[PDB]
Amino acid sequence: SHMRVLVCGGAGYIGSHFVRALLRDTNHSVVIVDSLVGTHGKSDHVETRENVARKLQQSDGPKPPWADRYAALEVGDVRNEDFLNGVFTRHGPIDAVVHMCAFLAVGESVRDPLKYYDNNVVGILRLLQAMLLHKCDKIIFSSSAAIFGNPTNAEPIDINAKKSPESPYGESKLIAERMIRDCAEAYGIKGICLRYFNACGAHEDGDIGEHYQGSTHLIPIILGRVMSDIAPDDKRMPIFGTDYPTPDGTCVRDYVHVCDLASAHILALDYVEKLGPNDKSKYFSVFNLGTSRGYSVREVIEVARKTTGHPIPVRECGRREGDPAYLVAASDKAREVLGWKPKYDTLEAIMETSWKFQRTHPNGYA
Amino acid sequence: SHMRVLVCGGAGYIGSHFVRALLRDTNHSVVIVDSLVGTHGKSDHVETRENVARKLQQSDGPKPPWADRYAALEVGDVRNEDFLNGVFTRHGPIDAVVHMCAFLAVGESVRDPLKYYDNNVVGILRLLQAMLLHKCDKIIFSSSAAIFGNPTAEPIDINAKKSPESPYGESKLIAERMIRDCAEAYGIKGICLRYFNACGAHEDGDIGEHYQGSTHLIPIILGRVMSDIADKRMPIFGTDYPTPDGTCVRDYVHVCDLASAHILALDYVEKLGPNDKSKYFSVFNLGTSRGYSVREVIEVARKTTGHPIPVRECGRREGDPAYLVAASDKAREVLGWKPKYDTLEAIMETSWKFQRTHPNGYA
Ligand SMILES: NC(=O)c1ccc[n+]([C@@H]2O[C@H](COP(=O)([O-])OP(=O)(O)OC[C@H]3O[C@@H](n4cnc5c(N)ncnc54)[C@H](O)[C@@H]3O)[C@@H](O)[C@H]2O)c1
Ligand SMILES: NC(=O)c1ccc[n+]([C@@H]2O[C@H](COP(=O)([O-])OP(=O)(O)OC[C@H]3O[C@@H](n4cnc5c(N)ncnc54)[C@H](O)[C@@H]3O)[C@@H](O)[C@H]2O)c1
Ligand SMILES: O=c1ccn([C@@H]2O[C@H](COP(=O)(O)OP(=O)(O)O[C@H]3O[C@H](CO)[C@H](F)[C@H](O)[C@H]3O)[C@@H](O)[C@H]2O)c(=O)[nH]1
Ligand SMILES: O=c1ccn([C@@H]2O[C@H](COP(=O)(O)OP(=O)(O)O[C@H]3O[C@H](CO)[C@H](F)[C@H](O)[C@H]3O)[C@@H](O)[C@H]2O)c(=O)[nH]1
Repeated sequence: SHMRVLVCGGAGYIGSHFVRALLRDTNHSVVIVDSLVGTHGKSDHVETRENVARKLQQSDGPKPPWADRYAALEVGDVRNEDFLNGVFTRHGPIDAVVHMCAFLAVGESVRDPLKYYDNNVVGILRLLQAMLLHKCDKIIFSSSAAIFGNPTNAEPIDINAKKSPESPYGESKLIAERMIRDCAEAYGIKGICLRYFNACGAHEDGDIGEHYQGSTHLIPIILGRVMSDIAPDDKRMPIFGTDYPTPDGTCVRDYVHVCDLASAHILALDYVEKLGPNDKSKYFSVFNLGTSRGYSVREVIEVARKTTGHPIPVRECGRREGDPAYLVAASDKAREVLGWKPKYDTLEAIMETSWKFQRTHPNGYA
Repeated sequence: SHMRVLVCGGAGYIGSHFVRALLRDTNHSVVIVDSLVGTHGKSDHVETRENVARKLQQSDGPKPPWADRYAALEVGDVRNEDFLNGVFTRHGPIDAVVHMCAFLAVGESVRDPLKYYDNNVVGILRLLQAMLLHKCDKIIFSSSAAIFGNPTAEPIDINAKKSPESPYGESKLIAERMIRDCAEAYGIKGICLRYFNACGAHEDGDIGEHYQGSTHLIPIILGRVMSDIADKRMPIFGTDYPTPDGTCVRDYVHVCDLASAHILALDYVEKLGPNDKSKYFSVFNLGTSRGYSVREVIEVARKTTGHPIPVRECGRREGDPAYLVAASDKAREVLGWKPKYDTLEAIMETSWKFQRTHPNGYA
């Protein structure tokens, strides 16, 4: 069932995986608006025409069904109203927006909040304005468990739990959920906010993922440590905080796989597509995306150890500014309403796909 | 005590009152940035160098100790990067920013949020960014009782749980987190002033909110009297709220009492420096602590005018919480705030005095 989807931030880690899924498992037409700021200014991994042609070229087994499926690449910043309006016009009419652009370094957001309030909030505000201008009524926004922060009993957080963000990154997601929500009653915009918890894993083909260099996330940062235990003879793995209210001092988290997250967006796209003016108390919804099983920083590292076969010595430090103690998803609503079935349940299987990618990319897409 | 103040939205209703107060009760220098988007694009009423000399000229009798004082006026949007930097360059260094500019129709905000999100939120961000670039480190922000929304009875505490009933309430709220965050990150000192329902005119009767195109009760009410002298029926929005009389209860605070709270807030931020901490971000609720329903206001209007103010009852205006009255202990105990006005009757008198002698606003 055809739609023309514009994907902001579509050249990033999570973005690349969603795009892949669109190309492979939908008949949807894809436009990526990305600025490349989160991709060191490069677009080699992006499945453009044009790039997919150069992949079908060098090498061949049996030509797969998805082979001619490619995305357009508009490069520039969504905060640029002039450029963005051009994108909607040239590639329209756009049916739905999947909004995945942001800055996402929780630690950085505390030290430089203006940088986060600007990009994250102003970005979304421009999207909604463009949508309005171009008669576009559907949006999937990449939200985050960072909206919940700490309780005022640590167990799976449902869609409606209290929102006390502990970081300006969390704030900026919540602000955007509010703007989107408010556009529902006012303009009939149909929005689904998806609260990913901790994005992890990589595509089974092992060719796109989150390289450890410049990364701020746990699993990339471990594997990165493993990549230098390997390289020709301080080294150890930093733990941020061991004095949290958890069964082992380490922050606990819910590690969901980028492909399961990808499939949630397709269900979400499908669910907003079938909404009628009849409803319309369903025009805005939210969903928490996670496995529901939690792991602590210490537990994570252990799984890396068994997955890579490497020593990985640790090294404890002080807490990072803006980290809750616990963030584990209750995903009932996603499973009921969207019929979301996450294929990856254990971290071991996810860890496998993250390793497979990293271990084959010593220098990244470079 | 000589400090240089940028007042954004200073050409407005509350701005003009705060500025006069700055000019007459302090030695602060004064610069006004305002796009004139709320003053119908004119500045005749602004106390610039030209205009303060004309008051002097038409005036008879001995000059007051403030007859020469005046503010600089800069015309443009705070959202325009170039223009703002221009203003900070020329008039710099700026010691404090007073941020009073916004869109403010609670009703319109529900119907058209992005208009409010753009202006209210993008506005405060630009300022915060421009404050950062030009090394200004003190801000006084115009907040609102609209951040509280309905409870989950009693005058409202600064730390009462905030659940906004409207996009306008939301935008004031998010600016407060933005400003709080900025204290921690960059050591900006910020005071958030939650005004309640702003009311009254100044005692001289030359300035205040004209009724034509106003979205506010008291101006709309006195509007009806003017319409009749100078349905015509005065509409009541909702009669089914859970309040004693069925109509919304609000807390009407005199613009001059609001003004003097700012001057108190300026003394409070300047009296901080390196050698401090957690006094860097603070919030104050500003009201009289007396609640008046819509019906009661109309009664006070009815008494002040001699006019019958014939009425008709409609449904709710969306985004209106039932009850919004201030608890102002903290504002008194920490700034030393003493609102000179208390009952709505005396406040209503200043309102009407202005309004009855201004058949066509400023034109
Ligand atoms: N990574 C996670 O664990 C995770 C979890 C929850 C939420 N999220 C959210 O999901 C989204 C994407 O996550 P990611 O991990 O892929 O990060 P990412 O940096 O890999 O991808 C985001 C993309 O957005 C782009 N971008 C940033 N600002 C832009 C701008 N203003 N205009 C155009 N493009 C811009 C970047 O270039 C990047 O390609 C973000 O919105 C993030 O907040 C991520
Ligand atoms: N009026 C009230 O009942 C009251 C109560 C609570 C809070 N507030 C807040 O206090 C402030 C004062 O409101 P007011 O009653 O004087 O209304 P007002 O419209 O008269 O004042 C706002 C002024 O700012 C200007 N302005 C708006 N956007 C601007 C922009 N982006 N750039 C430059 N100038 C801009 C307008 O031209 C206007 O002069 C507002 O921030 C309002 O939200 C007012
Ligand atoms: O060297 C390191 C690096 C990280 N950590 C810790 O590993 C855990 C996970 O950290 P990440 O940065 O990978 O992810 P977060 O838990 O900070 O994730 C938050 O940021 C993400 C976006 O970047 C998502 F939004 C997510 O929903 C939100 O919870 C935390 O204890 C963090 O402090 C360490 O102990 N040592
Ligand atoms: O024609 C009217 C106009 C107003 N009202 C009622 O009068 C009360 C006050 O209305 P206003 O819009 O004049 O004032 P608000 O209470 O909506 O003020 C709100 O918005 C103000 C700024 O516009 C301030 F921010 C204030 O903090 C916040 O309570 C509300 O119940 C409103 O529904 C009527 O019945 N008929």
